[PDB]
Amino acid sequence: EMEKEFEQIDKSGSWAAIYQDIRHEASDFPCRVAKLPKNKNRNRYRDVSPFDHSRIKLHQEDNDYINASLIKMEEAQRSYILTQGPLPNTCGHFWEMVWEQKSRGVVMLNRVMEKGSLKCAQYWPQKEEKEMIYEDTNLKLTLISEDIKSYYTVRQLELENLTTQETREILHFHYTTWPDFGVPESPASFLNFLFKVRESGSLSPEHGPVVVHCSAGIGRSGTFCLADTCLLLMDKRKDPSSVDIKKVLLEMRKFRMGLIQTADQLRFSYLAVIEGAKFIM
Ligand SMILES: [Mg+2]
Repeated sequence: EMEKEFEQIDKSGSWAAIYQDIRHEASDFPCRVAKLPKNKNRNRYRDVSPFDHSRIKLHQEDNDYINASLIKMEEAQRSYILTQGPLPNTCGHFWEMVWEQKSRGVVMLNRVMEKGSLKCAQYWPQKEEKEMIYEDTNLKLTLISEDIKSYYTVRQLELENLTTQETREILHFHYTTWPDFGVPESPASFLNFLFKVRESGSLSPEHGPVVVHCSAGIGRSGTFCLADTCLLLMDKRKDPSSVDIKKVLLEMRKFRMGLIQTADQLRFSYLAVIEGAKFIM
């Protein structure tokens, strides 16, 4: 199965129809806090907000808002934090979240600049000797090492909480080759990226949830966790053909709006899972 559906939707050409049905059935929940006037500058897009019920709260109060959601997958025993690309004014808040939630990894699925426009602040240091200090949230960030490969980069970062003096090692997994328009033609490198993040331990229960983002934190970000979770379920269940990707997507959409932004992203999600399932045997 799944193959059968993918093949049928392809030859019938009904990806938009299938995808619009998902948007129709998707959950709606309030975003009261996001839409507060004081949080205008904390949101990259006006149509992408975290639900109040699943929003991640910062502890350093006065303002606890950040555009990020906890996607908690019960059956798969997997949690993710999906968030927007940090803004110039929210880089401190982002590393505060990473700290307070005890995350081990940050997964980044966008370039800083795409289509001639800045889609993300430069929130991590690029030279070892030029560390970053975030004074508002009181954190120091140092680049420890960098490993540039053809489809992705991995960085070891050191996050220091300056008020306690504790330090943590954070792994930055940066997927660099997602095309400016649409989706990749083969999911091979995206899957190799997924398995590389898995292999680090960054998705395991011992740590806080992985922090995942693209620009809006719903498109490519949603593709990443949808594929991961579907692939887990196929390992866990008796009869792995019971895994319905649309149902899993609707479950994730209970926790964050607009996950999977296009019908090509849906098609690609299917494609990744199918091929990813064939690798694990
Ligand atoms: Mg150097």
